[PDB]
Amino acid sequence: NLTGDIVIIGAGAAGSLLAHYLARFSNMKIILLEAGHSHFNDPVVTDPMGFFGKYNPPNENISMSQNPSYSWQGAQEPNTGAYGNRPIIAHGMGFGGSTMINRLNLVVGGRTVFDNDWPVGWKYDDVKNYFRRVLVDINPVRDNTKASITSVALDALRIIAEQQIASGEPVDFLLNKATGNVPNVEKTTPDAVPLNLNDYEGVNSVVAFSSFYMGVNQLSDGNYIRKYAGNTYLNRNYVDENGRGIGKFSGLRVVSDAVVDRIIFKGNRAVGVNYIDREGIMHYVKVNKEVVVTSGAFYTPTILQRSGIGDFTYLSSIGVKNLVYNNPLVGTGLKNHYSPVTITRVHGEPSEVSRFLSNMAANPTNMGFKGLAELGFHRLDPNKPANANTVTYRKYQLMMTAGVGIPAEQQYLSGLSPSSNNLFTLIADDIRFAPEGYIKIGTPNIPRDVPKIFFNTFVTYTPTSAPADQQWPIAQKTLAPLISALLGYDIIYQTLISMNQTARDSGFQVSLEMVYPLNDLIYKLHNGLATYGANWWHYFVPTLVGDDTPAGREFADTLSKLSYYPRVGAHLDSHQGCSCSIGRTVDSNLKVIGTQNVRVADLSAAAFPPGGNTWATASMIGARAVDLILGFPYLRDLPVNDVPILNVN
Amino acid sequence: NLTGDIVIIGAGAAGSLLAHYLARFSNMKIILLEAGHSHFNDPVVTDPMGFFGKYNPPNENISMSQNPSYSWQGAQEPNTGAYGNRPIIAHGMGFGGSTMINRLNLVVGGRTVFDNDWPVGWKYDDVKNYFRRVLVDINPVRDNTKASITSVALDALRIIAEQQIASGEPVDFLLNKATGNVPNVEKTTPDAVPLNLNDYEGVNSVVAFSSFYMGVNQLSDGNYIRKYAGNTYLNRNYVDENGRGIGKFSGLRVVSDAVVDRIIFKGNRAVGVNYIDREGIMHYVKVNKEVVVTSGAFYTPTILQRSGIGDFTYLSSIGVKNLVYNNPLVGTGLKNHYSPVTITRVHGEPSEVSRFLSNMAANPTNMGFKGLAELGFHRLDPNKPANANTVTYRKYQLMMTAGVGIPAEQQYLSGLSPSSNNLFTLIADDIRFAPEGYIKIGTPNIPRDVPKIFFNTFVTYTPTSAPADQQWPIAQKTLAPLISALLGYDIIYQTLISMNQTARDSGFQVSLEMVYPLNDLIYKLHNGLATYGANWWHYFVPTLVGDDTPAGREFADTLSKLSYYPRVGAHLDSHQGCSCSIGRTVDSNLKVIGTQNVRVADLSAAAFPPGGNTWATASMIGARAVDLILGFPYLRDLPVNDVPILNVN
Ligand SMILES: Cc1cc2nc3c(=O)[nH]c(=O)nc-3n(C[C@H](O)[C@H](O)[C@H](O)COP(=O)(O)OP(=O)(O)OC[C@H]3O[C@@H](n4cnc5c(N)ncnc54)[C@H](O)[C@@H]3O)c2cc1C
Ligand SMILES: Cc1cc2nc3c(=O)[nH]c(=O)nc-3n(C[C@H](O)[C@H](O)[C@H](O)COP(=O)(O)OP(=O)(O)OC[C@H]3O[C@@H](n4cnc5c(N)ncnc54)[C@H](O)[C@@H]3O)c2cc1C
Repeated sequence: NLTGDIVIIGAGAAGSLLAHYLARFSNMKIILLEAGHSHFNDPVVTDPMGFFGKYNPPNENISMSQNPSYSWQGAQEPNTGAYGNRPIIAHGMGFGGSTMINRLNLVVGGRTVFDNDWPVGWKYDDVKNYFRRVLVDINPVRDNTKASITSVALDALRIIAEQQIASGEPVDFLLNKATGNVPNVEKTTPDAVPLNLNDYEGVNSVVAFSSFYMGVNQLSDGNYIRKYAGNTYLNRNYVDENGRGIGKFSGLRVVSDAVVDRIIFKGNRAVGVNYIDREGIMHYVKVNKEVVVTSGAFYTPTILQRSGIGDFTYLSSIGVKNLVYNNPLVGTGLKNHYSPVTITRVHGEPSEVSRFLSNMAANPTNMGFKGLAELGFHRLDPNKPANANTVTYRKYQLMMTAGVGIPAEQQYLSGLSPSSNNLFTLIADDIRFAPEGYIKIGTPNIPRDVPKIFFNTFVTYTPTSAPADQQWPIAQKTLAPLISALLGYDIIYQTLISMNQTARDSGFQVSLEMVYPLNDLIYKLHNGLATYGANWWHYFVPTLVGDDTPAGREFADTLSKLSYYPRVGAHLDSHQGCSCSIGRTVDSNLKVIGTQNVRVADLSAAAFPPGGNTWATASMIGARAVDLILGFPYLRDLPVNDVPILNVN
Repeated sequence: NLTGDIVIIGAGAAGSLLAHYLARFSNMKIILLEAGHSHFNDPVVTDPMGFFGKYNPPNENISMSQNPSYSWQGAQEPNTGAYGNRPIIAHGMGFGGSTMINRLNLVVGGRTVFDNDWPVGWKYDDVKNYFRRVLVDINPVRDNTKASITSVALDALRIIAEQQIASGEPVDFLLNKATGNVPNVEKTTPDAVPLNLNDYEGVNSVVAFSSFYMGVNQLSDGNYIRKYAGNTYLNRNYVDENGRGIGKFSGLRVVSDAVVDRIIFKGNRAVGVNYIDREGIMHYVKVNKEVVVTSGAFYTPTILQRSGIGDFTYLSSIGVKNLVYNNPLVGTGLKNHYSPVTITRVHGEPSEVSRFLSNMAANPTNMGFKGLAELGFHRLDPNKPANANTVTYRKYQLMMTAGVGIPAEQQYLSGLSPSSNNLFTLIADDIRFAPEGYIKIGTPNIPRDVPKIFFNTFVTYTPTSAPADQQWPIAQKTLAPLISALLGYDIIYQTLISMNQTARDSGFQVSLEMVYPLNDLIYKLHNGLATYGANWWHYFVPTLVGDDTPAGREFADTLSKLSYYPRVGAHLDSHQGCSCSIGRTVDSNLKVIGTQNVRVADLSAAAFPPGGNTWATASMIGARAVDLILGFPYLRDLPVNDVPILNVN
């Protein structure tokens, strides 16, 4: 009954941008289908502080990610490395996709990752313009206030950096070789210029700064608003209430509350897509040129497999009727970030600790983030790439906030309840997280919130009856995440050690000591690390070492005991991706291998996790897909000053 | 073009029975729709020992409940009682429903529950016939191997019952009134008679027995077979591979791999239903006489709300197009069971402890359930109904099993590894669980695996500035499950203290005590119970009854500390139901209020959870529905010697 030319699945962080820009530069028809609906008039989502649970009913106070009305519930299979727990990860619904419910933080990832870990045609010098376009389209803002603790932390970081430069090691977490001998630490003078970590050139990869960039804008009244993909590209100024373009965009139509399940085929060419609406009737729309799937990391492999592309044996076993192309790589090698936490309690008298722990209240500009730096590889990490000693890589993202963020079980077990106001927290996020998994469809009837998702993070090692030299590489490969977590803990401990003297000489009379990981254990870890050198990680398996002295046995016991904290005392960030990576499921032209006219243009199609948060990356992939579909580098050569017009209502 | 007279939705524990006895006793064609498909030949479901995970790939070692191809994933919203945890409860898929993945334990429930907590027409003397029919049709078997510890436990229970009956207290857990002054404990003599707890007359309410009843059958080879509703009522004898009736059953037709979405109407009369098949197509089938929904506890209210019956405000807010009946009760009051776990350590010479703990290996006839008893209310329970001194109520279901059943986190924390061979578990089940919740849908597009499910278990009390005289009833109402759990812990403690003497007298020179609940803490709990009597539970709020007495401080501290284990060390049993009970949504005819020919025939329609495992109740309700639909008590007049024949292949 209907017809069309281009249909896009998922008005997310890339789908909305792609639809808007296809409508901008073309006369053909573009259709956008989205599972959810617009939420332009909700204080929970429109207000940035609504993410924190401000407009929630007293009997249903749950976050936006935990509402089935807002996001898909992606429960996973038990994690054998995490005591069998089943964390749930969510993808948002409606216009704007998952950007509706995020923390609104914006980063780029750096220049090294896009040059040494991506295929040709996707180096930094080809996507810097797209990064700039997206960043100036969102137009973030920085923090308003300036806490005293941030200056002390930056000074301590500068002291650590100068000590490391004086030592002269081949590679350290606080060394940047693109700037020379001078450390990349912002100065404490009131007139110090900000160290922008999303600079166009890419000089900063290991930089100590003081504020992130959030997609928040201030209105004329004086209250802040949340800016995301939906309220940037899909406002009433472009698409009306009916769901059709107005004036210049007359060729664009968007249907909301539409979920697709299957793609009609002709052997290699998609002939139509069917969707399910609120009343439950499936309609048929013709496809003339191409289709793009932008349903996210978890639901692009699912629609691909249910369409008839994937491992033939599995699809035939589960009863998939139509089979088109055979590929055992679909939905494989899923990557995600992971961030442990730590708590530090200050001592002294109430006046000084009150005047020192102030001005970190959450406001819509900092989102509770103070931020310290984005460090590199630790010197004693066994697993570094070849270019580690020559080119710096982003390994850790350091964050600090106020209060305590921990699940209540560990709060009760440790006894550090949030009643006390004399303690803060730090998060050493890991952007080089090693373990990967895969996604498989369960039943070929309807889209479902839970496919088969396997993700084993902190897996231990069992020795075999083999020579030790043949086992050590396998232990090195397997035991990477534990080493990374321990190195992050040691980094934070060194930061605290420097911060003690920095705060003592900065005019404050306080003493800072680690509390949550039982700082005596951290001290034992530091002593063992210093005494044992680079072979410290050999004591993960005491039997292979064979040492029986009390020092070695207690070091082994402490190392085993410290492995308990990252498994439960941490959080799993929702930065999943790389399920249809380039070179395995798709080529560098964003085309699936063996298909003719389908594309994937979301974070799933990425070939590697960026060195940080993953929003601008998805937006860039969408824009580059626009250029590849058109063939002309329109978005690369567009003037910077031309941006879409905001329209609140 | 496909049509039928009566359409049944959901081939669960009751739909299969209803369809079978509809085809047997009538000529009208019956159509059954099920989401899954037959698993007759799968060794994982057919072999009773396959429930424990014997036929799974080494790289996908997950149980049948956690596998999306076998069961739906019922992730619930976080509960403030369990530190915001989100346990997942699974409903089975395919022929037989959840009976495919259960432990097959069969318990009737008792007499008093069906007579005091159920309406007229659903009393015990009206459902005994159907309970007997179900038990005869399944034909369970008893245990094979006899354990020496079972006799010791039975003698200890007999001694405790003798003490309780000599004390002459008005009510206690080990007192029964259908027997008199003689304890209802099975004899320990070698020629003892089995003490059946599912007797026809229902005189058995508090019984100390030695073996449960499991739905397994021995074959000629010598191996057992899981006997559930699927192979019993829908085997190859009556329905072939193509799902058409054989002989008299020619009217019946069963379509596998069918997911129903909504029920169309004409103002007060349903006309047809639609389902999404394997090829993702919509099929419309005409309805002539009746439609019955038995989709389960979690998915009956969801389908009812998505159909057009339920709260108008919430459905209209979500976006449901059609509204029929304004019932604010659809999906209200969800009841489910609970089960804390304890661990006991046996001290002594290694040969003694090896000889004592023999013959507790799991078999396809006992499933590790040695079985102890079903107990009543504790004498110190603040909450007891009116008929406490008139009739006996069963509150607990005590069971014993070898090994340690606890999530691995607490195993690591306490150091009670399963590798040790001197520990066993005592489980104090709770069949009278107080708290309840509700079910709400999230998006009116497709039947989703995860709806909005709220269930808060262990909620604390908030003191208010007022005299405690008008505050105590509210605190008593709110603090019921904690009291029940602590009373069960005390029951297990005194059962163990009698176990010690009985084992010493029985020629076993072994000392034994509990470890996991921190035996000193439970000893302090028992001392405080004895000291304070009925005022023991007033110390959950130390502010309201503060005394500054060192004994008072110790009691308050040990009561606060003991509340952690029920929160962490327990498993939510999947006995959920009663969310669409009789008197709220349906009448005595099990007909939906405000409709004409809509009926519910599952466990969700139960007015109260039975005192035990809930497999038989669903089939009982299905048989009642058959009798109500037909109009003649055929199943009440069917001779016992008529049983359907099972077909292994
Ligand atoms: C709690 C949370 C916090 C985050 N914080 C940050 C942060 O601070 N910084 C950062 O950079 N990133 C952050 N992210 C990540 C960011 O929100 C997303 O990763 C980003 O939107 C990536 O783009 P996407 O296309 O994957 O988005 P998606 O939302 O995954 O886009 C796909 C969308 O398409 C729709 N869709 C899916 N399947 C179907 C279907 N079958 N039919 C129809 N429509 C469908 C849905 O609306 C879905 O959301 C956060 C994410 C979460 C969940
Ligand atoms: C792990 C586990 C252990 C258990 N152990 C015991 C035990 O020892 N003793 C005991 O008495 N009970 C036990 N139970 C409970 C017992 O298995 C069930 O509660 C009982 O069979 C209830 O049956 P039901 O048909 O009402 O529910 P279900 O079995 O959940 O019935 C639902 C049926 O309808 C189908 N269906 C659902 N939604 C749709 C839809 N939209 N369209 C079409 N079809 C649909 C499903 O595929 C399924 O066949 C256990 C349950 C679990 C999960």
